[PDB]
Amino acid sequence: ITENTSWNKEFSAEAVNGVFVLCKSSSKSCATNDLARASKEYLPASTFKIPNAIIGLETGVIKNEHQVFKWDGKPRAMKQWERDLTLRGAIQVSAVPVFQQIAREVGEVRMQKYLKKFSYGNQNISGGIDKFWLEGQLRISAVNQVEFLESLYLNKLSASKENQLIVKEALVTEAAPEYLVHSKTGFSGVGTESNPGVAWWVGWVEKETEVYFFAFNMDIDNESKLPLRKSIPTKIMESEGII
Amino acid sequence: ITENTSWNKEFSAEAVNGVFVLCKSSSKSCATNDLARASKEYLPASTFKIPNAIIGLETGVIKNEHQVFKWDRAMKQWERDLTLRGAIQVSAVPVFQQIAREVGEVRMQKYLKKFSYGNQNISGGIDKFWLEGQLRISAVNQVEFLESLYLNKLSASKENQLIVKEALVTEAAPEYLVHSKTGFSGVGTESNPGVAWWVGWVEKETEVYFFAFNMDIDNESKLPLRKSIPTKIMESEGIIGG
Ligand code: AUC
Ligand code: AUC
Ligand code: AUC
Ligand code: AUC
Repeated sequence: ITENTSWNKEFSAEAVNGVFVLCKSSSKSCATNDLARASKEYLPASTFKIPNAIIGLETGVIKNEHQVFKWDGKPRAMKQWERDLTLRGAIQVSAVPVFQQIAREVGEVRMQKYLKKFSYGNQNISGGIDKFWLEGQLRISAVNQVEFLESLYLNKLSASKENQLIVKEALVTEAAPEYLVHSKTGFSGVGTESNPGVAWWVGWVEKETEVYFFAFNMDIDNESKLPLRKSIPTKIMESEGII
Repeated sequence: ITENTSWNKEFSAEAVNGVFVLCKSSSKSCATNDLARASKEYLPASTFKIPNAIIGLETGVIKNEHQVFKWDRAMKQWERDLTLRGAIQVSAVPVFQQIAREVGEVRMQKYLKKFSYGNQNISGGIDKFWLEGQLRISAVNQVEFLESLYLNKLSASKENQLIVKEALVTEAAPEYLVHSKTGFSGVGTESNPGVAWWVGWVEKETEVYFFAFNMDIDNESKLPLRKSIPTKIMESEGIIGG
């Protein structure tokens, strides 16, 4: 891992405390704006839908790629979650309640087992089975997100290749003939000024025959600043020629 | 399958002869502008990249999803390195000719039988039967084949069906996902037109729509109608837009 000092230009303008980790081809060739923060561990928030989806499929909690998660007609925290959702839909709109129920059906024992298998952060799922990723003790770093996503990319997670392929298609966010982005956002809340929340954007880009793995997180105490989780990384990647 | 003749104005407006088949949920609920043309069989041309890629993977000719097809051509297109997805989505004639040759006639025939793929006639040369040979497939049959692929019901590993499906993703939004494939045999004349295709499926919210379009093409300028006619019909049906 190398430090790229020029990438802090993007951070300084908004007064953002954050890290971007960008790896070309594999996780052996990574660069970052902040070496210290690259392996600092933060709540995963909705980025945990990735492992959770794979585990749901692996355990049979989620039947297959075409399972519909039906809305019961009761109030949800976001209006965009108040509807029937596919697995991809639930991931893409970050429908928390769908994955809370998946996590419950998975259960603590199976959840612990798979996070050990995936080497997923501090592997600490205390804080409640339906909230450990958002309010609990689970922490993961940008470096670890890249390692995990690389494994997913190569189908090297301890899960079926079928199930890894399913979750991979659910993560597509940008598609062109020779350009494909898989990605996922995360946002833990605004916390306080003294103890800010965290915002994430993680994933990988396939450009022509090259692949780039990325993970961004930042402290956030103001919800207005949220779009910087995609705009900072995008600006960095565009400056490096990643279309 | 029901006929919806009100769609014909989208074809006549551009002075083209063609067919659109659109199915909500499954191939038991289809509609088309022209029942006769919906079951007529045409050269698959570049829509054959779907079955050819699946068969390539099934036989081991294509190693996996991360295989790179390296260039060792009168198209700039065919002098680039391509992923499997890249090769499916761009012009890559040498790649697919070579895949077909390595598969060979016996295995190719067997898989097209298993897939119920058109007239199943692979005469005309092992590396050209889908483009200038005897192979023909209807718009209805394309929808049935694509529905099978969607459901992982083709006679092929689920893994390989999933690989080829992600390579066909062409549009992505949180609750809108399009898997699609163009086809084109070349510009013909009025008497002897080429064929152009657009086939695939749209996932909108928790619904899926299977579609297949073809048209006779006798003018290079009319090629983009392969997407715009289907798009206009899907707009009118409420699939495109809210
Ligand atoms: N899985 C899951 Au989550 C959030 N926030
Ligand atoms: N495979 C395949 Au083709 C064209 N045109
Ligand atoms: N791409 C592609 Au072909 C042929 N024949
Ligand atoms: N089997 C088989 Au045959 C051809 N051509």
